[PDB]
Amino acid sequence: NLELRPLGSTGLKVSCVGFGASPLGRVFGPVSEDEAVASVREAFRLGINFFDTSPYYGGTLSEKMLGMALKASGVPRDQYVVSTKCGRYKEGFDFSAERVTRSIDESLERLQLDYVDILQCHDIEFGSLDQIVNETIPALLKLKQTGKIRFIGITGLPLGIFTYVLDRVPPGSVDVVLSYCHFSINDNTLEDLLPYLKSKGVGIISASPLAMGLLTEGGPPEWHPAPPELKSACQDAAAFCQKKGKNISKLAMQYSLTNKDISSVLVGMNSVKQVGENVAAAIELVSAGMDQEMLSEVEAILKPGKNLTWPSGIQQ
Ligand SMILES: NC(=O)c1ccc[n+]([C@@H]2O[C@H](COP(=O)([O-])OP(=O)(O)OC[C@H]3O[C@@H](n4cnc5c(N)ncnc54)[C@H](O)[C@@H]3O)[C@@H](O)[C@H]2O)c1
Repeated sequence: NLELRPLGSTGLKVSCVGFGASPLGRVFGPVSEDEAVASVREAFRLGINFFDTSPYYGGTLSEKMLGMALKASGVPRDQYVVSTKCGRYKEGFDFSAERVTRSIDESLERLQLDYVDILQCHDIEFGSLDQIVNETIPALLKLKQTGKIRFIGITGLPLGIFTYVLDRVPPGSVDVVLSYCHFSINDNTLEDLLPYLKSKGVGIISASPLAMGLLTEGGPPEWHPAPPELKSACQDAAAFCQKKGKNISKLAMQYSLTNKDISSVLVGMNSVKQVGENVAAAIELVSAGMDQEMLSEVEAILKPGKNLTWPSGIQQ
């Protein structure tokens, strides 16, 4: 019953909830292996057909667990969409043509796949954007000829990296854009970029619907780089939801799915419960709507931290 959305000009249809395999790359051994197979089986059972990973996640382990889980699924390969990344690894950054040419082979080995649907540059704000335009993207175009990848993407936090690159590449070079932390209750600045991206036929994928933990009752992690004004606004709104006996994670996830110009919202999932929670929240949004009274009250509490971002990347 999960809704599928068109992905730009790719001709692909992805589920509005995407499976982010970032948390699959933890620990090691039978435990995390049977949890990876279990969650992906649940994802397929509930209608999820979009899986995103990166060799950075788990130090290439998340790619391994995802590939084993997708292999154990028994689902035809052309009936789900796989996305992996390149350029960012546990040893650092390398967006060179040589690195990204070797990476797709290393990733496909770990994923046990013959191809990935999308290969995306991972956090280009840590590299020279001119290298991305003139070297990395022309390299991935050649990989697209080999059939090992079918669509090209770029990812990162600051929205400006999308306009900079897409202004300077030949039309059609980039097929997909992956942004994060910019379409949630506290930050919806990705809306400004949608008309720009649709004008070029680029698919739009959002991520971090909970602002990487800011919109959870447990709270943000200790390493979270949000300004203290945003973290205070988010924790007060989570307590407000807690006092009223509701879950701010559900409201934040439902909000991120209200704009169908975003083809899919990737959310990290490592448990069957997490998959069913987000899929049911998406289904509940379509069948029962959204709690407008709760959203209006949470949005007012988050006004002090509205659209507040943080520094990301290097300097150019
Ligand atoms: N964060 C980055 O640096 C980055 C950059 C580029 C791409 N991405 C892609 O985007 C995907 C999503 O990123 P995120 O995981 O950081 O999003 P997020 O932090 O907003 O929320 C998801 C996280 O909270 C927990 N959670 C999941 N479902 C929940 C529920 N129903 N109730 C309560 N808690 C729940 C999980 O630990 C998960 O990691 C990643 O998996 C990755 O594939 C991430």
